[PDB]
Amino acid sequence: VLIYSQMTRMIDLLEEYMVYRKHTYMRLDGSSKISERRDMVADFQNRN
DNA sequence: CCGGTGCCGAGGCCGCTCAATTGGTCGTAGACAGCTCTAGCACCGCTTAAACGCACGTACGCGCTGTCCCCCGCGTTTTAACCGCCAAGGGGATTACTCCCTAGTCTCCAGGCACGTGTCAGATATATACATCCTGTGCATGTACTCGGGATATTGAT
Repeated sequence: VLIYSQMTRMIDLLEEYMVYRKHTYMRLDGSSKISERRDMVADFQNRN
């Protein structure tokens, strides 16, 4: 599943919840650097 | 004719999205702690010898203390050149970029002068007798301050 949101505040609350429950949490927002983006995007193919 | 109302244009709100800043971690290497004599050496203990520092009177001037008179300060007035503010033209110091080059590193080399010791001798402290140059005192007089009156500037207003 790919969850899409808009508000960073919302995203943060969602993060808090995804840390409360253990479903893993991988994000790539606009505040993330381009290198971190590229990294996560390489991971999300060829990683499960 | 004027007025309601749609259409368009602008102002206001909110929010990311992205690019620039600054404290935290890794890491390695030359330099602050710290014996180790040593080493000879200043510092301390232990003596006296001489003189300067200190205190007591005591003589003797140089600071505080009281009285008249004008000269400088206080206080007012008007007015004017200057201070302070504002505004516009333009030059030049600023900022950023590429290119050149000599500072910086370190390496190697080596001969000149800092630096210490050893030797010895003459320049300098020191004591005493000699004596004369400088210093306090006293006193004549003249260069210079002061007052008064006539030159030559030296500013301001027509």
